Amino acid sequence: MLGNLKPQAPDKILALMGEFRADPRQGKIDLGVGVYKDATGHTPIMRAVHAAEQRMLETETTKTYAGLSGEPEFQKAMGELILGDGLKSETTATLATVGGTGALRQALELARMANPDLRVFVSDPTWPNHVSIMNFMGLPVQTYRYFDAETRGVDFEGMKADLAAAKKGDMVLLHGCCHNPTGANLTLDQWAEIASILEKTGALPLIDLAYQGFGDGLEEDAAGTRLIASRIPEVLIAASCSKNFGIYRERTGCLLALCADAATRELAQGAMAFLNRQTYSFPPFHGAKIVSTVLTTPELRADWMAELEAVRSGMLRLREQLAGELRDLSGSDRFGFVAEHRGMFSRLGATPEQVKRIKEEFGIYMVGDSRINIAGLNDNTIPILARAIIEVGV
Amino acid sequence: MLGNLKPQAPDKILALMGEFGKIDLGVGVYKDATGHTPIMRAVHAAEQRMLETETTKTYAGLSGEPEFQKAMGELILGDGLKSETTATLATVGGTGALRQALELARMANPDLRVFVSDPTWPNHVSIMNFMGLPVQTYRYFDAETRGVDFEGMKADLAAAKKGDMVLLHGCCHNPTGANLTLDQWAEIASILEKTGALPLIDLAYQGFGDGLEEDAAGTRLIASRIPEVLIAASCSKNFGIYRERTGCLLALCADAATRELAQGAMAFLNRQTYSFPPFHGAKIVSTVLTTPELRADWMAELEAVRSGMLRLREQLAGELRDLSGSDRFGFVAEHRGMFSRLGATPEQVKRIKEEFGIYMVGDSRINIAGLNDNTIPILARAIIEVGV
Ligand SMILES: *Cc1c(COP(=O)(O)O)cnc(C)c1O
Ligand SMILES: *Cc1c(COP(=O)(O)O)cnc(C)c1O
Ligand SMILES: O=C(O)CCc1c[nH]c2ccccc12
Repeated sequence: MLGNLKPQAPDKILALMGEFRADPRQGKIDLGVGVYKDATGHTPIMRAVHAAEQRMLETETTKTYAGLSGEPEFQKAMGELILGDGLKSETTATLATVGGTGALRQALELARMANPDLRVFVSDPTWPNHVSIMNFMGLPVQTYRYFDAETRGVDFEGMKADLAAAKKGDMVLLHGCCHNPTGANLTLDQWAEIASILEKTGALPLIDLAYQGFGDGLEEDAAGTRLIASRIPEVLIAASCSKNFGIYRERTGCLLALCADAATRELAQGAMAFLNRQTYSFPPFHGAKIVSTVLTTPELRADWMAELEAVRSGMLRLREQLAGELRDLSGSDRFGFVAEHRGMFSRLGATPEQVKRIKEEFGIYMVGDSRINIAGLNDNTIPILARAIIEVGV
Repeated sequence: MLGNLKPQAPDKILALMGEFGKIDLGVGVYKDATGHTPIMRAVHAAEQRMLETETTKTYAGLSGEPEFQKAMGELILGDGLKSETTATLATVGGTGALRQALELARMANPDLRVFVSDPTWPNHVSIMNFMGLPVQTYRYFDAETRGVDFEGMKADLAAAKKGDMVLLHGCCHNPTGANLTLDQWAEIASILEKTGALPLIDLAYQGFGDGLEEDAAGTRLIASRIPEVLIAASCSKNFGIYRERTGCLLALCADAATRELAQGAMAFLNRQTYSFPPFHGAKIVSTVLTTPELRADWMAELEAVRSGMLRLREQLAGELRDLSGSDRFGFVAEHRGMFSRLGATPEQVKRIKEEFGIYMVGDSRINIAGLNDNTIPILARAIIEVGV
């Protein structure tokens, strides 16, 4: 029977790394990586994280089945990390998930249950997984302008006109911060306007929060999510702890459902628990316990925030440097956006041909859409990247 | 929008858990003489070692780690593991493996029908209802003798068309505790082959029936007779790592080509659901399985659990016989696993819940592991004090 199965495409990423490894060039560079890499090209386990696992190993007496929708300690900690003082527990339903992706999948499942005719609006461009999941579910997908290929900034006017078309019950997917892949973000004033479009159209906002703490800071990066949560009655949030906690493989994330009233909240919480049960039953405990241990233990929370801020500042200095080199090499403003972008990714706005030229002539590898990982840069590589950009005519 | 959410029905077995002489005899978790679900020694040492060796938590394999896949396949199929034609998928618990299994099947056959045993693990029909898959049942539990109604089972299975899926429990049947013998398995293999049905084996209690290798005997028999089979495995119980959520789906194919399709579709299936599978539990399992010292101690501890329970069923059966002078409750000592269907009527079952405090599933499913020398006489007394 399994022969009638249709060939599904490879993960792609593996093929990407495949070409890189084959390259016999001594000084090749890889900015295609999608994970954080330190000065030595490694993805370190955060000190706080290693301390939490250690504590856990001494206090966990059993591994019996735990909470179906997650553990309270975790749900509360996450809700406070994201919403802060604005967390209206009475109207907030929480669901521990298998990573941010799990949260996203469940969010789409929940909304489709409440409304079969759900349509989704995604930015142009957006994380590829978004479109695939939705395509897999058979959900109708619509696009809204976002990346201005010329200024490498946000085409706000276009985004606005396109969102205006959304109607009652449609789902508008927004990245809370550090827009993957572009790196271009909305200002608090732009979020406020978007809020007005959402109130007007009656569309449900789904906020993908996977990089809180990699932009301007933990509180700063949650500003937009909070502005929306304050003005829009029903809001869906898909948080990930993969990056900001550096526990990618642990598969830790959560779906937050902000409801207009308690009755609805209980209806949402029940529906969410139902979703986990029918998919894989209980969610993975380990990562969720590393997270709640860090957030509840002052000593650990302090060292975690300290380390993350180190990461954030490191990447920022790197952006400033790259942009600086580019200013010397071109004698113009043009590449100033590199220092304006936030997150660990940035779209150079180079064409596929230019991307190919760079690889063949400079041995530098990046995603085909010219997306680069800032963390991959360094005092030695920046000079090379900068020169390449100018040389290929970007 | 969310206000249109239709209220969904809860999981009865876990419901009692919340509602809970207050003797717990429900949830299928193992418990020691002092009502505790301890962490296994080897598992604890595995975590300790992992804490020292792991230097990164970056994204890993989408279909699970190669070490985990190999070890698991060998644990289940032993020397019948033909990796060239076997695809493996690391999942979120055995439940995730079942779901993924149903998704893959339907993907390869939109007009798929699933046969389940009467009765079976409630979660089975639950998930299938959600997915909208046609569920049919085959006779299994012989209400009177508490054994298997084999003649009824064979008759119903023979009615399966090809392209249909048959859900069989590899061992330790939940909720009955009634299991097929190897000879009966060969019979089932005959039917499956003639009907062209795909067997989906739910293997959640390997090591709780008669032993690690013995409990897999049935699964291995089918793996050798049928060219294409799916096996949904769970590490929750036999490794005691319930909350880590770890198991795997094994897809056995007739050729390498089909195998590549399945593997591809399995990985794609993980990617669209939650991306990468949980690492921690998978790692504990592989570390244990590949570390001779660790596997040795794990087996020993699992043998202790298995023997202790058999010892308990024997004590209970004895008291039941010496409390009525009849071989009626003999089925108790015959059943395998941590469950056993007493065959008690719902009135009686619900009755004993309050004045007594003994919580057992509404269908008279009792977790033998909850019993103990102190509780046994009280339970036996209760059974006689009530109706049956
Ligand atoms: C990284 C990322 C995620 C995280 O996925 P996980 O399942 O947590 O690993 C989710 N959304 C976006 C846009 C991301 O960039
Ligand atoms: C325990 C069990 C499973 C799997 O449980 P997971 O917690 O998802 O590993 C599947 N089927 C049966 C019959 C079980 O008892
Ligand atoms: O009691 C059992 O059947 C095993 C534990 C159990 C109860 N409900 C469940 C739902 C999903 C996964 C495991 C379980």
